[PDB]
Order: sequence, then structure tokens, then C-alpha cells
Amino acid sequence: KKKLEGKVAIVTGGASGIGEATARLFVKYGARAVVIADIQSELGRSVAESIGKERCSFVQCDVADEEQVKSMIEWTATTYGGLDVMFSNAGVLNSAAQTVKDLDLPLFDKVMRVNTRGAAVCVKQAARKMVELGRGGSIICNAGSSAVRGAHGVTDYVMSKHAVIGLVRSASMQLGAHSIRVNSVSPMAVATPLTRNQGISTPDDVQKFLMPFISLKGVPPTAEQVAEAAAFLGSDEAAFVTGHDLPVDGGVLCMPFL
Amino acid sequence: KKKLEGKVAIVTGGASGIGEATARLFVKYGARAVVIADIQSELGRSVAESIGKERCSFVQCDVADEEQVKSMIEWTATTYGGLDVMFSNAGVLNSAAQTVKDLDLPLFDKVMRVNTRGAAVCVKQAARKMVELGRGGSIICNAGSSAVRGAHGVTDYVMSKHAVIGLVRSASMQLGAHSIRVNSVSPMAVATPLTRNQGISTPDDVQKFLMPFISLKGVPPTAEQVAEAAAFLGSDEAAFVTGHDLPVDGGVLCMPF
Amino acid sequence: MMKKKLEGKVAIVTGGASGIGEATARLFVKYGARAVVIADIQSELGRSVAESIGKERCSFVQCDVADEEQVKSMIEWTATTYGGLDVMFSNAGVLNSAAQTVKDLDLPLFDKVMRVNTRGAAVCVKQAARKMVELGRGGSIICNAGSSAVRGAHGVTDYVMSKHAVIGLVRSASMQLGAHSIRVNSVSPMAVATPLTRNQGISTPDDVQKFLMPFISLKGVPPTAEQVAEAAAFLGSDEAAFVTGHDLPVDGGVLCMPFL
Amino acid sequence: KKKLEGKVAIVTGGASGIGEATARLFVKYGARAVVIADIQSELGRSVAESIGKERCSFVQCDVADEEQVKSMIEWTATTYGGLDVMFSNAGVLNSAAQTVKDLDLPLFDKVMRVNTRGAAVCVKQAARKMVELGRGGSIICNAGSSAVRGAHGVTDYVMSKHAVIGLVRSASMQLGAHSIRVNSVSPMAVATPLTRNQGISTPDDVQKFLMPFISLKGVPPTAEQVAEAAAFLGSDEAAFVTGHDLPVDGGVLCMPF
Ligand SMILES: NC(=O)c1ccc[n+]([C@@H]2O[C@H](COP(=O)([O-])OP(=O)(O)OC[C@H]3O[C@@H](n4cnc5c(N)ncnc54)[C@H](O)[C@@H]3O)[C@@H](O)[C@H]2O)c1
Ligand SMILES: NC(=O)c1ccc[n+]([C@@H]2O[C@H](COP(=O)([O-])OP(=O)(O)OC[C@H]3O[C@@H](n4cnc5c(N)ncnc54)[C@H](O)[C@@H]3O)[C@@H](O)[C@H]2O)c1
Ligand SMILES: NC(=O)c1ccc[n+]([C@@H]2O[C@H](COP(=O)([O-])OP(=O)(O)OC[C@H]3O[C@@H](n4cnc5c(N)ncnc54)[C@H](O)[C@@H]3O)[C@@H](O)[C@H]2O)c1
Ligand SMILES: NC(=O)c1ccc[n+]([C@@H]2O[C@H](COP(=O)([O-])OP(=O)(O)OC[C@H]3O[C@@H](n4cnc5c(N)ncnc54)[C@H](O)[C@@H]3O)[C@@H](O)[C@H]2O)c1
Ligand SMILES: [Cl-]
Ligand SMILES: [Cl-]
Ligand SMILES: [Cl-]
Ligand SMILES: [Cl-]
Repeated sequence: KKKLEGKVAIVTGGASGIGEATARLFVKYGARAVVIADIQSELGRSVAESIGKERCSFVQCDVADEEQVKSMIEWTATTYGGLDVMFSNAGVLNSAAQTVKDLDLPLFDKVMRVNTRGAAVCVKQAARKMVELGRGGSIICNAGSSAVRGAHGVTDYVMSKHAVIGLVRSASMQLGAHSIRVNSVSPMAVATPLTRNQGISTPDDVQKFLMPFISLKGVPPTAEQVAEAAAFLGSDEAAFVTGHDLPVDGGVLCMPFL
Repeated sequence: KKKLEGKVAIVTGGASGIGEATARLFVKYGARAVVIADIQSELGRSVAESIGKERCSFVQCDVADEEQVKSMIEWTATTYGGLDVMFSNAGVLNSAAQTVKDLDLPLFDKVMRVNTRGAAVCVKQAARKMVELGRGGSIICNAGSSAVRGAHGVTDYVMSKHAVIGLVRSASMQLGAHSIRVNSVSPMAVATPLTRNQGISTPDDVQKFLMPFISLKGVPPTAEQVAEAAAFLGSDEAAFVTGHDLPVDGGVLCMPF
Repeated sequence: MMKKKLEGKVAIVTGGASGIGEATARLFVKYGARAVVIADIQSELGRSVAESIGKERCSFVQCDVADEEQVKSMIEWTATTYGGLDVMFSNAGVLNSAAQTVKDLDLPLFDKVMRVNTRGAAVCVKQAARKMVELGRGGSIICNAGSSAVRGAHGVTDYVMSKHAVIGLVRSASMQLGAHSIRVNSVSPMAVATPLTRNQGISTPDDVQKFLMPFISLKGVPPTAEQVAEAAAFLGSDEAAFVTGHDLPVDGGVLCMPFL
Repeated sequence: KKKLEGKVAIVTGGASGIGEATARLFVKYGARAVVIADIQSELGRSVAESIGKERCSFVQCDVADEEQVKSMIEWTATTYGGLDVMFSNAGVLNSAAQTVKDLDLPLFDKVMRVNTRGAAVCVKQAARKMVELGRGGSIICNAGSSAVRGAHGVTDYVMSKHAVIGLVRSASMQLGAHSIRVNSVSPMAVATPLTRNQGISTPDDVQKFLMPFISLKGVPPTAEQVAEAAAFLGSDEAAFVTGHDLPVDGGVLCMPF
């Protein structure tokens, strides 16, 4: 029996990177369907077609827009007959250094909108639908190693990921009465279009810039490792796990220097 | 020698509550000038007058407005010839329950703006001035017990205070090269106009609703206790303390239901 | 059939004669483990559990986890008999029946708890690490901590100290052994009624509901030993290939530890 | 009024290093008396004489021996009329690397005995006397930066300091009903005879081997900084602070390799 057999999932930010890998893995693990919610429509549609349109749909959705998220969740539940897992994974990272001394406030606003407002909207709207359906559920936010430690730059992003932890803890306490679990996964070293904003483009960039700060050697980091943690948390394998951040980061000593 | 002798401080949100108590205590501990930065102008002027105009000045300032904060810091440093302590203390708490299932998003936006954008602005702008002056400095944010734990409501506020911790940690790492310390204080049980938004108006409300969740008994909680922690962190008593959250909360078991 | 997420792995479960350890040994075999060695001081019970799992895939070895020579011998036997050592679940523990408040702390009873729960952990992590480094195939070491590993309690002070010490061991070992592709993590239960929890009045699932569940957020999901076993199997497997230095709580979201 | 005016303190491990500095500072801050409880008798007597025999006494005491600790506390209370602050500061660090792969178990036992058994004994016995006297009190353990993070060696020591945090958290919850506070201080970079066991003897050693891992620059680390944090926690400045670890470590990025 596959661990997500028959389950309906949403993956926000599923057009690329960790979200795409997670959508793919959820289908491999028996999901009835995965809805990819993203702003990249051509790319999202192509990912859905690649996974297979009988088990994956793309919906255009800005996670920070509550009406768009509500509409996307309603469509998901009506189309596929439920909503068992929400993976609130969409995020952004600025290319500017974002040290606190030279913090660009408009760029801070952009990061906080997607990474904190989007998380709050997705957790709220998933929770409402899960409470309505009465079948419990599993809500997962994609935080990051910077959710529990400071960094030498990317200060807005660090603040946003700490805020996600606060959301997860609070939501877990508030929604547990309805058998809804809320957790986060925290990656670090997966090269994606997002990490390219801070110069991490290739597996070699990961080795040169990130791995000196990571304990676990001989295990190259991948998007699929993060997807595995999300699938564990989304499944009944984690039936009694809530309020928790699960890092998939090789043991981060401290965040890399600038 | 008094622990803040000769120091110049800014207290944002200093017109009321913990900020007012902290401005008062900083002067008692020898601060040469304390600037109260607040949006309550009438009240802030009256508080500065009560503390004494020779030691305390009021500047109208929305902490989330970077130009206003920059102007207020420039005025402080030009008028008094320094800036040793920034206490970024302003905050807001909505009267709505703010459960995540029924979260009011515009009210979330307000809380995040004051409590996270205001913190970021004040830390940035204080840091710039402290780096320019070359004398080190101490920056303190007012977080709260909800900065390190979840709550059963006030979800926006919890998120905002967690974000403050991330700011403090990051800023401490980035500004330590210039001998600038960054820390937070985390209160819980002081009845103020802010806490009135969630039904905590009197010391008796604190006893009935909050104290069951607090370990330390027989010590009534006060604004002055929080001010003492801020004065410790602002002073050379804490010369090698940075990146830290200092809770003044009697040992919180969990947030109230 | 389940996913054979532990296909071919050789595991040791200390404290595997009972409770969470027994459930974990059983689940590891269900998930395709080559073998599980149950290392325990309860010989009659341990032998019976091994026979119940199946002697072709499970062996019992008499072993006091705080005795370094016994642990070393048990690991050597495991590796020689089954050709490897891929997972160590350092799960043995003890809990006193005495309240163990700090004001009335019984020091000899503190010593007993610290011996099994901290010395035993250190011995098992050391000796598993040595064998894993020797074999050159990486590995996964898991300690059974508890919800009290990351928070204070109103009694059981020795036990709380012991579980905090386990977290320090896990963090340190993860940092030191990562160079050899060895992962070190903990699982932290709370609400499984076992002979150990009976020492503090938690004997039945109803005791769990009455005394523990008021302090736990997640409702409608009765707590079981098997839930903890699932977390250990996740951490022991390649599903957690890049997870190290971490405590994974299986506790329904603990608000705070229950009052005395 | 000085912050420890009239208070009676015990500093375990007060014959050397941070404990000595803390005993000295407590007297400077007005303590009625400080009892140095240590196993190094000649050294402890020399420290007490230097601080001043009218305000400081030495008592021979192995912190892991419950009868000796009880006797020392009884002597303190009989001699000086109370017990307001217990600083459970004694600790040891092996010279061996103590990696987990090559952990020496008898040396692990030594570290765990002083650093965990001694902490438990001192917190228990101070708590008993404080409950008896009915005046509240402040109990402080000396933990360390390794109390909240892993290290690349000294594994026994890391375990011991994590256990201290568990003790402090638990004791704070259990003793708050009697207005007794329990906290820790966590140093990192004070060169002492203890740190000499891992090659840290001089200010230059600190700069070369420890400071790369510490955010705060331009502020040389000292024993007196740790003493200041202990004095804050021991005093009414921290009247509503309990269950907390207060790091005096310049912001530790991670433990040194
Ligand atoms: N890659 C890493 O190592 C790493 C480390 C820490 C955290 N994360 C987090 O992982 C998550 C996924 O990022 P990734 O690295 O896979 O990057 P990615 O660029 O591959 O994917 C991010 C996706 O989010 C989408 N997105 C952005 N704004 C959106 C909005 N308003 N509404 C809907 N979708 C939106 C993008 O269009 C994109 O498809 C992010 O939350 C990121 O912060 C990643
Ligand atoms: N009272 C408590 O027990 C408690 C607990 C946890 C955290 N806090 C925090 O303590 C801090 C001080 O609050 P308080 O309880 O003393 O309440 P308070 O109402 O007495 O003071 C808050 C002050 O902040 C000011 N302020 C609000 N928005 C502002 C803005 N945009 N710019 C400048 N000033 C602004 C208000 O005008 C007011 O004078 C807040 O950050 C609050 O979140 C308090
Ligand atoms: N049950 C829970 O809810 C819970 C909560 C928190 C932590 N834990 C931890 O889970 C672990 C397993 O305990 P359990 O609850 O399954 O109890 P259990 O009594 O079912 O099993 C404990 C086993 O450990 C063995 N053991 C004790 N001392 C030993 C030694 N010196 N050498 C070898 N084996 C020894 C016992 O003989 C027994 O078989 C323990 O570490 C415990 O502290 C359990
Ligand atoms: N120096 C640092 O930077 C540092 C860092 C982290 C933690 N610490 C902690 O600070 C505390 C003080 O250490 P220090 O560096 O000042 O060391 P130190 O060696 O100068 O002082 C330790 C004192 O404890 C005493 N002591 C040892 N065993 C004892 C026992 N059984 N009973 C009574 N007294 C005993 C010693 O005789 C000595 O006088 C220790 O707990 C240590 O672990 C220090
Ligand atoms: Cl990150
Ligand atoms: Cl709060
Ligand atoms: Cl527990
Ligand atoms: Cl240390």
C-alpha cells in the first residue's frame, strides 16, 4: 500500500524545484490527484502534462491573494472529492544581499508578501476546507534552515521563515481539535531558480558555497529528499506528528558567510 | 556609576506602557537623553515633559516609515551628539481573535507592518548611525513570550514576534563586526493599552487569565521589570551578550487558551 | 505488502523486548530489514519477542546498554552474523516510580536513570559509530529521547536531565560522524502506555486519555507504539537520507508537560 | 542601592576563574557575604582572603557529595543568616578529545558527576534551604554555549551542559510556587584553568581559536562579563526572570572545529 494512496494534494509553487519534485513524488506514492498552484502558467501546465493530466491539474494562483487561493482550493475539492494534504511551498528570494544595515525595504515587502502572507492565506484556506470536510488533514509549509537561525544576509528571507515557524506552531495548536496536523519542512542545499538569486545554480555551487557549513558528507543534496520528507508528513506514517519543523539540510552548522 | 550614565537612547513606542517605563528607568539610570519616538504625539509630549525636558524629547514617528525613522535618528544623533541604545519597542495587537481559520488578512497586514517592518526599519537605521559613529552600540527589540511558542489565537502577532527573533539573530551576526549588540526582551504579563485589545486591562485580569500559565508566583508582574531587562541589555553589564532573547515572563508553561 | 523502505538493512534495537522497541523491531522486519538484533536485559521476554518476529530475521542478545564491553560484544556479533550494521536504535530507558522533584530528589535514583539513559546512549552511539566507520557504508543512529528532552517537567527531574543529555549527544554525534555519511537523530515519544510509563501511573490507553491528552494538541488520533516505530523507520531509511542532527517528536504537539 | 545589597550568596567552584570573578563582583555589588564552596582548599582560602574575610569565607565542598553540600549550606545559613543566591558554577572539562567514536567512558563519568550530579545536588539543597526560609531566592547554574548546540568533541561535556538546561527548566517550574527563580548563564570564551584543558590559556589563544566562531568583535571576553550576568540574575533586576539560559558568549555561530 503506497503511503499517499487515494489522497488529494495541493502543492503551491509546484511548477519548479522542490514543489515540482514533490508533486511528482506524491503521484508516485499513489495520490488520487495533485493540484499545482503557481503563477508560472506555461511552466505549471507543462509540469502537469508531464505528470499526467488524469492525476495532476494546474491552477493559476498567486498564494498571497486570498480569493485566488480560496477559488483554487474549492476547485480542487469539487474536482477531486477532497483535500487531504496542502503543501504551502511557494517562496521568493531577492538577488540583493539584504543585509540589515543596507536592507531594501521594498524588496523586504516582496519577500514578506509571498513567504508570510502566502503561508498564512494557504494555511487558513486549507484549514477551512479541511474543517468543512471532517476528515482531518495534513498541512505542510516549506520553511528553510534560516527559519531557526540567523544569517549574514537575506535578512528579509530569514524573518519570513521564522514567521512561518510561528504560523506552524500556532496552527498546530488551533487545528489539532479537528485532527488536522500542521508541520514544516526546511531545506537548505537544493539548487533551483530561487537559489540562483543568491548564486547557487549548479550542484558544484552547492558543494563550494554551502557544503562547508553542512555536517553530512557523501550524500549529494536533492529536491527529491525534501519531497520525501513532505510525503512522510503528508501521510499516515506521521499520524501523530504536529507542530514540528523537519529539516532536510544535512545538519547545518551555521548559515554561510557573505 | 549608574549603568546608563551619559548614554543617548531612543525608545520607540515610548508614550505608554513598557516603553514609557523604560524611558523613565533609563533616565533614572543616568541616560543623558532619551528620545521617545511614537505615533501618540499628544501623549508622548506629555510623557517627555513629565520625565523632564532636559533629559527627554518626543519625536513623532511611525516606525514602519523609513524616512520618518531616518529623520528621527538623524535628529537624535545631531541634537545629542551620539546614539548608544535603540529600544525598538513599538507594537500593535488587534482586538479580533485572529485564529488562523478565521484570520482577518488586512489586520494581519497591520500587525506585520508595525511589528516586523517597524523592527527591520529601526534596526537598519540605528545600525547605520551606530556604524557611522564608531562607538559600538546596543539595539534591543521588544518581542514577547509568543516569539518562541505558538498560541491559540493572535496568529498574526505570533508570526510577527517570531520574525523579530530572526531579525535579532541575523542583525547580531552582521553587526558584531562593528561591536554592535542586538538582542530582544520578551514580556508577557504587563497590563497596557495594547493588552487591553485581548481583554487584559488590569493586574487582576493578569492574575485570572495569564498567571495560571506562569510558573513564578508571589512576584506581581510590572512594566518596570521589563525596563530592568532592557537597561541591563542596553548597558555594559551586557557587554558580551548578543543575539539573545531575554524573557521577562515568569516562566511561561504555554500560551493561554 | 508495505513499501520495503528498510530492505536489506541490519538493525539493532536496544530495549527491544518491550514497548516501543518491540514495536520498532517488528516494523523494521515488516519493512524488509535483513535482520533485527534485540539487545535487552530481559532475557526470557527478549527471546520470546525474537521468536515471535521470526528467528531467521531476529535474534536476541543479552546486553546491558550501560556496560561498554557487553555492547561492543553484541555489535561485533551482529556485524559478524548478519554482515553489517546499518541502523542502531538506542531505545533502552528507565523511569523511576518516585516523583523525583528537585526539592526532594533521590540522588541514588537519579544515578540509576542517568546510567541507563545517558551512559547507555553514549555507549551505544560510540560503539555503533565505530562499527559503521569500520564498514564504510554510512549508517543511521537513532536515540529514543522524549517530549521532556526539550522542555522542563514538574517532576521526573532526573529523567528530564537524561533526555536533554541525549539531545546533546545526538547533535554532537551528527556533527562528528557526518564526514563518514553516518546520520544521527532522535525520536521523541510522549503518550504510549508501556511498562516504563506505568512507573508514573500511565498503564492503559484510558490513563493516556485522562492524564496526558489534556496537554496534547492533536485530537482524534489515539497514540500508539507503532507511530513511534514509523518515525524510527523513516529516520533509519533512505527516505531521510539528508536528515541528521534532528529530534523528531511523535507526541501530538505537547503544550507543556503534565502537572503532578 | 547596589543590586545585591545585604544578600548571602554561595558560589560553587569559586576558587578560580568565573566563580572567583563572580564572588568578587557580588561583594562589590553589596552582598553581605559570599561563601566559596570548592575542593581546592588552599586556593579557595587565598581567594576569600583577597576578597576580604569580613565578606567572604571558604568552605571545603565536593558539589557531587550531597552530605558535603548540605553541610556547607547549613554552615552558610548559620554563619550569615540566610541564603539568597546559589551560583552552582563548579565544572570540569577533560583534556582528552572526547569524540563520540573514541569516547573514554570513565572520563565521561567524571564530567557527568561534577557537571550534572553536582548541579542536581546544589539546586536541590539550595532549594530546600530557600523553601525553609520563606524569602524566595535565585538559583543560577553555569551551563555554557555547548548547552544548546552540538560540538565536534568534548561530547561528555556537551551532554552534561544540555542536562543542566533540563534541570534549570524543571526546577524553575517546580520552585516558582515559592518565589524561587532558577536560571543559567552560558559562557564560551573566558580563558581559565578549565579551558587550558582544551588548549585555551591566553588572550591570543582566545582570539585565534575561539573568536572566529563568535559574532561580536572589539570586545575582549572576560570572566567579569559572566559575573555581571550572574549578578543581574541573582538580583531583583531579574525579579520576574526564570527558566532561562542567559548566554554571555558574543553570539556563537557554531562550536569550534
Ligand atoms: N532550494 C533550497 O535549497 C531551499 C532552501 C530553503 C528554503 N527553500 C524554500 O523552498 C520553497 C520552494 O522553492 P524552490 O527552491 O523549489 O524554488 P523554485 O524557484 O524552483 O520554485 C519556487 C516556485 O514558487 C512559485 N511562486 C513564487 N511566488 C509565487 C506566488 N505569489 N504564488 C504562487 N507561486 C509562487 C514560483 O513561480 C516557483 O514555481 C520556497 O518556499 C523556498 O523559500 C528552498
Ligand atoms: N504588555 C505585555 O505584557 C507585552 C507582552 C508581550 C509583548 N509586548 C510588547 O511590548 C511592546 C510595547 O507594548 P505595550 O504592552 O507597552 O503597549 P502600549 O500600548 O502601552 O505601548 C505601545 C506603544 O507603541 C506605539 N505604536 C504603535 N504603533 C506604532 C508605530 N507605527 N510607530 C510608533 N509607535 C507605535 C503606541 O502608540 C504605544 O504608545 C510591544 O511591542 C508589544 O508587542 C508586551
Ligand atoms: N512510552 C512513552 O510514551 C515514552 C515517552 C517518552 C520517552 N520514552 C522512551 O522510550 C524508550 C522505550 O521505552 P518504552 O516506553 O517502550 O518502555 P518499555 O518498558 O516497554 O521498554 C523499555 C525497555 O528497555 C529495557 N532496558 C532497561 N534498562 C536497560 C539496560 N540497562 N540495557 C538494556 N535494556 C534495558 C527494558 O528491559 C525494556 O525492555 C525509553 O528510552 C523511554 O525513556 C517513551
Ligand atoms: N571558561 C569558559 O569559557 C566556560 C565556557 C563554558 C562553560 N563554562 C563553565 O563555567 C564554569 C566555571 O568554569 P571556569 O572556566 O571558571 O573553570 P575553573 O577551572 O577556573 O573553575 C572551576 C572551579 O570548579 C571547582 N570544582 C571542580 N570540581 C569540583 C567539585 N567536585 N566540587 C567543587 N568544586 C569543584 C574547581 O576546583 C575550580 O575552582 C564551569 O561549570 C564550566 O563548565 C566555562
Ligand atoms: Cl535557508
Ligand atoms: Cl506574548
Ligand atoms: Cl517524555
Ligand atoms: Cl561551552
